[PDB]
Amino acid sequence: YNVFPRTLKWSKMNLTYRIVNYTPDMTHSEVEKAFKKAFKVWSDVTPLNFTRLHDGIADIMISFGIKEHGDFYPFDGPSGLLAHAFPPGPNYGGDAHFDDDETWTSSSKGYNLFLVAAHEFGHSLGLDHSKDPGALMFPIYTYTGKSHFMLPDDDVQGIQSLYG
Ligand SMILES: Cc1cc(-c2ncn(C[C@H]3CC[C@H](C(=O)O)CC3)n2)cc(C(=O)NCc2ccc(F)cc2)n1
Ligand SMILES: [Ca+2]
Ligand SMILES: [Ca+2]
Ligand SMILES: [Ca+2]
Ligand SMILES: [Zn+2]
Ligand SMILES: [Zn+2]
Repeated sequence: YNVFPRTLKWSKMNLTYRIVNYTPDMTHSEVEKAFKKAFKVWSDVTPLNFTRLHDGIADIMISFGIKEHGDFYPFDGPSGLLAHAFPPGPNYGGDAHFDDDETWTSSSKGYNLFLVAAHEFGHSLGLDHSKDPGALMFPIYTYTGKSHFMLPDDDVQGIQSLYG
């Protein structure tokens, strides 16, 4: 017989993702680069690896949508809800949805896709929101004045509690 694990996390270290569609705001290449950077955030702090697929069913299915887009978490136009992701599991588990009513960028203007993706992929891996206002996993997007992205201890401790 078998039983479910209590804590939601991936039991395999080699995970796949697929970009199902693309925002108009950035080139295919720029969108791909943002998501790869966002996954490297987590692979640098865990034994996890991420591989992009060009078709078929991946562990993490990434898509852009607006308002109602096929789940219980409709988007709300510009600002407010930027994105959401499902915790580890089969079916929709891991999937990440991005609101295409946002202005997506690779800069400090609008909403930085890499930064939002890095946060949402945290959710894809099993993290909940942080109560720490400086954490990656704090719920409210807060672009800081730092030159480079650095993962805070809060988020590192959270992800380590799941993946070691
Ligand atoms: C650890 C952390 C860092 C930053 C932040 N803001 C500017 N930076 C500098 C980076 C420079 C290189 C940029 C580059 O590589 O282009 C990406 C940003 N880092 C912002 C947040 C943050 O806003 N956290 C909460 C949050 C994030 C996303 C989200 F959707 C909802 C909440 N968290
Ligand atoms: Ca999935
Ligand atoms: Ca929104
Ligand atoms: Ca848009
Ligand atoms: Zn959704
Ligand atoms: Zn979140």
